[PDB]
Parts: sequence; structure tokens; C-alpha cells
Amino acid sequence: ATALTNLVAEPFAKLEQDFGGSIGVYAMDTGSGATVSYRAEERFPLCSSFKGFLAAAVLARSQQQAGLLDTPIRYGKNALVPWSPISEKYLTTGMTVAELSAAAVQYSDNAAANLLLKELGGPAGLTAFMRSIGDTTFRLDRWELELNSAIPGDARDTSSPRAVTESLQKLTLGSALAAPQRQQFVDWLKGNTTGNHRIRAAVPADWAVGDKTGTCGVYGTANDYAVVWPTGRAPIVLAVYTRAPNKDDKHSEAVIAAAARLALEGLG
Ligand SMILES: *C(=O)N1C[C@H](NOS(=O)(=O)O)CC[C@H]1C#N
Repeated sequence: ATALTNLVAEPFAKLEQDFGGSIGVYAMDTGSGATVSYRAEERFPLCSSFKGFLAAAVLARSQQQAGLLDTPIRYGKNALVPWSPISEKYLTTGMTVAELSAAAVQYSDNAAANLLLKELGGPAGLTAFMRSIGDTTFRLDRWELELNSAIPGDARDTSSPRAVTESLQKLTLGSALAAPQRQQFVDWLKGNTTGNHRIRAAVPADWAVGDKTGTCGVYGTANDYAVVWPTGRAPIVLAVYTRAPNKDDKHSEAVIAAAARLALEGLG
């Protein structure tokens, strides 16, 4: 007999009703193949969470372009947009592609993301990379900060929790990238500074976590995806996305952490 997905799903329904919006979850146990799924194929805005996949796309390019990560990008003052706390420090020198990638992943630096998008051929270039690994759901259409608008019913700049989780697994644990690039992606995710109150909050402190967050700032729209390495066990890959119908509906980190906990506890 197969899983009773109604019983798996029930607690997510209760959680999203108090939240006043929709919660989307996909979790994959790479040990057993067990999954947890709730609204996992619905679209949610990516917000800043696209930046993890952007760094993966840069790493893929570096396999064809030797030394790409070492390349200085010497940007002007009009690169600087709000929530660019790392790139704003280095206007007088520029930053390397590697530094920009780390900043985009770990501080969610907006200018760094825009500069890296320009290097990859814009939002279309990132989307094309995702298509190359079999992700047909992901789409990035716009740049920072317009991509954060999160308008209900807008398909631009969205993916699904399932697609995010599947692509994350391919890139961090599968061999979609060469081993050095794969480990670099993992290390950038592990050094994230913005995720302590989201999936990380549901995970025992002695287990390694790599994640990337997103917070659109409107429409109760925020998210996190992660790889979790339980000690002596196969890793877990998961994504938690939220949205809500009114522009002034609050996002909630606690709701993301709670959904992450329900997903993690429900596996296998
Ligand atoms: C991305 O969604 N961002 C970047 C900045 N940080 O938030 S995050 O949750 O760490 O990604 C502020 C919110 C928004 C923008 N712009």
C-alpha cells in the first residue's frame, strides 16, 4: 500500500489557515526516496531564492570558461540598489565573480545578483541553465528589484517547491556539476547568513545545513530551500514557499520553520 497523503498533508492545511495564505512544501529523503508533498507543484514567487540557482549557473559556466570565478567585475555606482550590503563596500575596487556569488547566496546581495545575471545573459540565461538540467518549471523573467513584486496570478519569476527541491538535489548531491563546482555550491549554501530562523530553526544544531532564503516584502511571500545532512545518514533536500492574497498580508519566518519541521518529521 502507498502513503495516505491526506494524513501527511493535514497539518500543513491547519498551518496555512492560521497564516492566512498558501504554503507549498516538498521534501526528499535521499536515503529511502521518501517524500513529503503539499501544494508542491503550485507556483510561488522565487523572490531572492533564485540567487542560489544563479550561483550554480555561474559554476556551470566556469566549467567551460577557465578562471571565470577569478574574473573581476568593476562596477559603477548605478549597480548599487537597496539590499546590496556587500557590493556597496567594494565600489572603489570591484569584486570577483566568486565574491559576488558568495554575496548573492549568503547575504542575498541584490546588486551582486544583477551583475551576475548580466554575466549569464540576463534572467533568460539563468532560465536556460535551469532548462539544461531538466527543470521545466523555473522561470526568471525580471531583475532586482522588480522580480519581488509577487503579484497574485503573475507567473513571472516563479517556480514550484518540487522543482526547486529536484533542481537543488541535482546540483548539490547529484553530478549535474563537476565535483569541485558541486562542493563550492554546497559551501556557499552552508555559509548562508540569512536563514537562521527558517529551515535551520527546525534542524538539530549538530547537523549541517545549506540554504537560500527569499523574502519578497509583500503578499505574505517568503521562502527557504535547503540541504540537510543528518549525521551518518543520507541527506534531505527540501523547499518551503509561502504566499498570500493581500499585499499587506505578513510573511512569517515561524510559519516556514514550522512547515519545515512538519516536513522533516514526516519523512519515511
Ligand atoms: C530577496 O528576496 N530579498 C533580498 C533582501 N534579503 O532577504 S532574504 O530573505 O535574505 O533573501 C531583502 C528582501 C528582498 C529584496 N529585495
